[PDB]
Amino acid sequence: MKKLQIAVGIIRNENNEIFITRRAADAHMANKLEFPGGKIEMGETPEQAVVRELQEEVGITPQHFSLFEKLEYEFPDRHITLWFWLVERWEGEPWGKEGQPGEWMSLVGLNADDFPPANEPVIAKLKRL
Repeated sequence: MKKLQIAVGIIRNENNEIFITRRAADAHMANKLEFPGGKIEMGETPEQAVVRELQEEVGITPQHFSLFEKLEYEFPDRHITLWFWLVERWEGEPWGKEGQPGEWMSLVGLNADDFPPANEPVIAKLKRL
């Protein structure tokens, strides 16, 4: 029964590829991916937090960005909150997670198919991404 809030940031440039995250060398059946993230307790707002996590993570420069749509979840007795701010383009290796590598996937518009069930509120929008 505690409040948990993370802070992730996805990147997308080159042509239409994102720096997402997938099963490095594990997973059981089918492929599964998710969104980066780390923590949102060092910022005071939904921007000060990531905005500063911009250079305080990987250190890109022309990583223009904006807010797409943050979702909200709730467990049988817990509180799962997360944010979804997609960027547009940068010059350098982007950041996001820490124990997760991540990779530049080039498809067209990620959908809920490759996105494991649990992020329907935002993935639904990324469907036409």
